[PDB]
Amino acid sequence: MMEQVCDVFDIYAICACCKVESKNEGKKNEVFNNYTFRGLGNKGVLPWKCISLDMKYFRAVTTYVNESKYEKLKYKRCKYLNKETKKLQNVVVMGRTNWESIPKKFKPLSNRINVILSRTLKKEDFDEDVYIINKVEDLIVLLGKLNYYKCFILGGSVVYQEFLEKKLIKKIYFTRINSTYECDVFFPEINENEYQIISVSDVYTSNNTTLDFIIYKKTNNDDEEEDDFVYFNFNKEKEEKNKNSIHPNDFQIYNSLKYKYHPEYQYLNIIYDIMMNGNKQSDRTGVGVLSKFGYIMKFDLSQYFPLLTTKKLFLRGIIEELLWFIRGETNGNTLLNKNVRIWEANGTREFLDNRKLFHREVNDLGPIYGFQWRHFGAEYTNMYDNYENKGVDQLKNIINLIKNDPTSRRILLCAWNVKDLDQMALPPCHILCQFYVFDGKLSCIMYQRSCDLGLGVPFNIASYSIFTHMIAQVCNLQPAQFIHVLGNAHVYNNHIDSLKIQLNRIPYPFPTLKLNPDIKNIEDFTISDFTIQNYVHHEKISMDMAA
Amino acid sequence: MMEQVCDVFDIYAICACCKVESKNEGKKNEVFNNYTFRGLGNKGVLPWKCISLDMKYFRAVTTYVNESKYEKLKYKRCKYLNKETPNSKKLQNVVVMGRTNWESIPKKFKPLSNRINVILSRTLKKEDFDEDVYIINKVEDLIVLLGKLNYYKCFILGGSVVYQEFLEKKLIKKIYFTRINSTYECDVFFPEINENEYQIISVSDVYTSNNTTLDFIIYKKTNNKDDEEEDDFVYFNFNKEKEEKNKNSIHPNDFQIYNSLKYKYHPEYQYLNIIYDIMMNGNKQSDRTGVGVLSKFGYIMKFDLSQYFPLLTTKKLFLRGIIEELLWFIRGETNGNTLLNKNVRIWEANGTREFLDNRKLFHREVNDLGPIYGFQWRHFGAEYTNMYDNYENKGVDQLKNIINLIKNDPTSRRILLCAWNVKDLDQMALPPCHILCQFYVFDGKLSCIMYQRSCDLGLGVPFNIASYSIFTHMIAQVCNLQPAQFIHVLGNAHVYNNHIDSLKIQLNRIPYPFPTLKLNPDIKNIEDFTISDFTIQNYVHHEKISMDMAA
Ligand SMILES: NC(=O)c1ccc[n+]([C@@H]2O[C@H](COP(=O)([O-])OP(=O)(O)OC[C@H]3O[C@@H](n4cnc5c(N)ncnc54)[C@H](OP(=O)(O)O)[C@@H]3O)[C@@H](O)[C@H]2O)c1
Ligand SMILES: CCc1nc(N)nc(N)c1-c1ccc(OCCCOc2ccc(-c3c(N)nc(N)nc3CC)cc2)cc1
Ligand SMILES: CCc1nc(N)nc(N)c1-c1ccc(OCCCOc2ccc(-c3c(N)nc(N)nc3CC)cc2)cc1
Ligand SMILES: O=c1ccn([C@H]2C[C@H](O)[C@@H](COP(=O)(O)O)O2)c(=O)[nH]1
Ligand SMILES: O=c1ccn([C@H]2C[C@H](O)[C@@H](COP(=O)(O)O)O2)c(=O)[nH]1
Repeated sequence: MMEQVCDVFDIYAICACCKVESKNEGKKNEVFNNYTFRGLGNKGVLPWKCISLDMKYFRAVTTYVNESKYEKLKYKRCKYLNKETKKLQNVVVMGRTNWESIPKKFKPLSNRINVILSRTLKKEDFDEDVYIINKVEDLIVLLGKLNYYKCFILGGSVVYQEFLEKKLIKKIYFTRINSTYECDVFFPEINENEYQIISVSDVYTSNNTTLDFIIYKKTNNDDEEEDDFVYFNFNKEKEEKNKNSIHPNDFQIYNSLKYKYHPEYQYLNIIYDIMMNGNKQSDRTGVGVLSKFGYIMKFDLSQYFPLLTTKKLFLRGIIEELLWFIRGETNGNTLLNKNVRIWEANGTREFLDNRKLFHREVNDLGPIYGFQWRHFGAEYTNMYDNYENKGVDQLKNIINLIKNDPTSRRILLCAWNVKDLDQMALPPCHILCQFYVFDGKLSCIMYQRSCDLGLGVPFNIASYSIFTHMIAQVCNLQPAQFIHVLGNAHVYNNHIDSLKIQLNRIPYPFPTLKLNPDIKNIEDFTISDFTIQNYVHHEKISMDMAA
Repeated sequence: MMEQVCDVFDIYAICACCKVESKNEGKKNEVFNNYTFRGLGNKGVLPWKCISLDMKYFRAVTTYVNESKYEKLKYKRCKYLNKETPNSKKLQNVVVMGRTNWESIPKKFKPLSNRINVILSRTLKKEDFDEDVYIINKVEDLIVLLGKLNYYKCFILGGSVVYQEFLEKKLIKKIYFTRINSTYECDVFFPEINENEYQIISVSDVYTSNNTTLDFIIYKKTNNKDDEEEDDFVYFNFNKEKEEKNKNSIHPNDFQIYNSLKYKYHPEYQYLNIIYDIMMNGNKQSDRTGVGVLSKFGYIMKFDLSQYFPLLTTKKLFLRGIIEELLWFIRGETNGNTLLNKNVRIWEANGTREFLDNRKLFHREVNDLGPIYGFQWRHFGAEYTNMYDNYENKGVDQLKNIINLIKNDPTSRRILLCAWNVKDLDQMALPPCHILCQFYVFDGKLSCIMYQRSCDLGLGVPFNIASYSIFTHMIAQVCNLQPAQFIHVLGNAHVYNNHIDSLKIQLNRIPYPFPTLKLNPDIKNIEDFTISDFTIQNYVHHEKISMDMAA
């Protein structure tokens, strides 16, 4: 309860950490944690040539002040010391090595009170307007004397260490750089009982890496139109709905976070919203769900590939599926021969016979995505027929309107062929997608009529994200937004335990997708023209706990 | 005058006002304004038996206190008067109501629980009463009782007269004004509010209570004469544009009444804010028609049909054409003349020789619109020939199928009605904008999503909202369910360059509470509806706007 230094004098640490080159630590079964991000420097410079968005973030935090909050901080600080009574600046503190690695033309740091820690070096040795100190104790005395907003520790491996050892840091402002480099200095392992994440930013691309910004907080061990809001909330109900079956104690960490801006939260929050406010319902499968109806998610494919990080996911299978679609295939055996089993259960003798498809060969799935994308309208015979120049080739159509009529509002691909639903092994979930083109950029809306949140939505996001990059590249456009519209959104009763676990995981920065740039026609991609870079993830989860 | 009277003592009016029956006019050609809502009382009661949500609200606005904001208010109060006024353990609000008003309440609920009650009169005095209650005699005598009392905020309940005067004399800071959207006979009316003194700053959601709609609004007195994580917020915003892009074509000063309002909770703002987003941040693009648009991609609107019918009130819309279009669609029709011989011109331009010829449909008769929505709803996949052919029992009767699925398998996720038939697209006059709707059922209630590939926000979307909101009602009734939500998903969402000026006007108007839709309850099959089975009640609206202001 009694006041600790770091509160009084508002001491904070700010770092940028990349991932560190290790050989023989097989990228095949790499385990990932908070400590994955820990690279501060190499040979006395930064690990990376120039990540300009961290530079800009860094200057923004370390130079920002609120004059109208200064009086409060002064009272709070004078009242601590049994005392009383140009522009306000922040103080910044750094070690000697750090300072010696910054070029003359940038020191002393503009618009900030610079302070060096150093046993050896001394003040007669500096031309510059800078404070020298030789014990952390001396910084306290100094902050006592100066007029300043906030104090920031800009590091040094060693400086971070001891300010963290002595609990002097009230918050860490940590940039996770999602890229690997050669490093010789490292950020201390953070004690998860002393510091815990309270905030996560949006994910960005700068200079060919993704990255985000998190905040650790130290763990405890007119003002009038505010009544007008209360008045409007007068119809604030009894309590919640699933406050009986689902406990908000089950999401301790999910809820501990103040700012949850990482876009993986457009998925996670929908999950939480169905758990807390789902409608309880039977379904075709019998298993049962909580459902709601009608959501939209948006992913900026210019900044990142939205491969969920709160559990593991592999893409081989869904790319093959995507290429099978494009090829116009309806033969289930093609996929089983590549050890992809996404459609295995929909093409068994027993399954087909439940659909009343008695005269259908095993693994002949009928007029499904592939067939509708390349031959909408044609009469389906069997999966081995030659269907060339039969039906409407929707796919070639929309590649031509994107290239030649980009302002068209009719660039749609539709799998929901009312006349063939009954002949499909089963009716398509991804009803359709619509394209939009502006300024050499392609965005894509995909409407999903039925959305298994636990297990299928994650893959589906990835699936139509990749498909958007493919279309954009064969049309000489850049991808912009994949937009995911969800109709019947539901969580299956057997996913609830895995999903309670998943929503208490904190996201990592997303990876990026690279396609072989040489592929100029939608029909010419192969599995090897696709690479996933910098996929950092939590543990695989078994969405169902029986198997 | 160094701090204002009403400011210091926190004087607030709270009222509820219904509409009033004029005698012999014509109600589908009447003008509306803020004044449309005046009716206070009749024969010394409420004009309405009981409106329960306005009671809940009225008590919570008068009973609600915040102990911890009091210091700042006590401080600035005693400071004004030049004095220093421990008491009733819980702090309480003053309520200030004239005799007529006091005398027309029942004494079972008197005085008003958890409120310092006051009264005005010259017929009564302290002695023939409780010590609890107070009474004054003039206006200026009130200010006096307040400063010599512990109270949070003071609320004029008044009466015609009490409101009438307090408001002459500039002693009201804010009016909490429930607009009750029905009509009743009234003797006693709330006064015309001067606009140069008071302006609306906040408008609530729209609700249904005891078979009427209503919203709560707030007028404000116009000027005449852990902050830990507030920074954390500022640091998360480090990468923002210092500029709106279409601020060179479309200026925020062109939106002064839209941006004035603090809380804009009325459901119509879901449409108006989309328009705003487009005008400020949209993308300059050309299109097929050659007018050019500002466009964006992907939005959701949601409308609670259980609480209101969402017919836009910031401009005038009519519904006969779009209902006859709905009925034409349900019947399977593709003949354009059926609508022209009822003077519905919705599909006229698309059935011209000229237009059909431009679609390369040279062997199609005028007004044969091809295999459009109707045909696909009732005969999806059949061979189209001409608008007079007989299609009984050909194609898939999607409309029939979804009705059976809602009734007999309501938890299906395959209840969809699709009009985008890839095989027939080029045979259609034009391809459908309303790609599909999907249906969802829970606890005896039906909701509908509709996906729209192309959305003309200025002219089309308003009719589209209403059109599928009716349809959702129609399907719900013939499957013995209650409408819940209509959800409208927009794809290519565009504002036509010629509509910019008109929308600027429109976005600067303040919604009225929404009307309601009534269907004849005998109708139990989707084929049996006729025009006469649909009644719009209590449509209050601004004046018509020609969106094209060329003619
Ligand atoms: N990416 C990032 O956010 C980030 C942040 C910081 C640093 N870095 C990198 O890491 C490198 C330096 O790492 P480092 O930890 O070896 O250098 P450092 O911690 O910046 O500075 C070490 C020096 O500061 C002094 N010092 C530390 N604690 C002290 C105390 N209690 N009293 C007096 N003096 C004290 C000592 O000065 P004497 O030598 O004079 O005793 C010591 O040599 C840099 O060149 C840079 O590339 C990166
Ligand atoms: C921007 C790097 C960074 N990001 C974050 N988030 N936290 C930090 N503590 C740091 C950090 C700050 C200083 C530091 O000193 C080691 C020296 C190598 O780092 C440099 C050197 C020069 C510059 C530089 C530059 N390249 N260009 C300009 N204009 N100004 C500056 C100085 C602010 C930036 C960092 C190391 C890390
Ligand atoms: C609650 C109605 C209302 N709403 C709003 N928004 N503003 C107002 N000024 C008023 C209001 C207007 C005039 C008025 O004057 C007397 C005529 C009202 O007659 C009443 C009022 C309340 C009740 C009543 C009731 N029926 N039930 C309870 N529990 N408590 C009460 C006392 C408020 C019965 C009759 C009282 C309140
Ligand atoms: O890519 C897919 C494919 C299938 N499903 C799910 C949704 C439903 O749980 C089930 C299909 O159920 P029906 O909607 O066909 O009833 O499969 C997905 O979520 N994503
Ligand atoms: O019910 C309708 C019908 C049409 N449109 C508009 C959208 C476009 O402005 C135009 C159709 O143009 P294309 O998108 O087909 O080019 O009509 C609507 O908004 N609602």
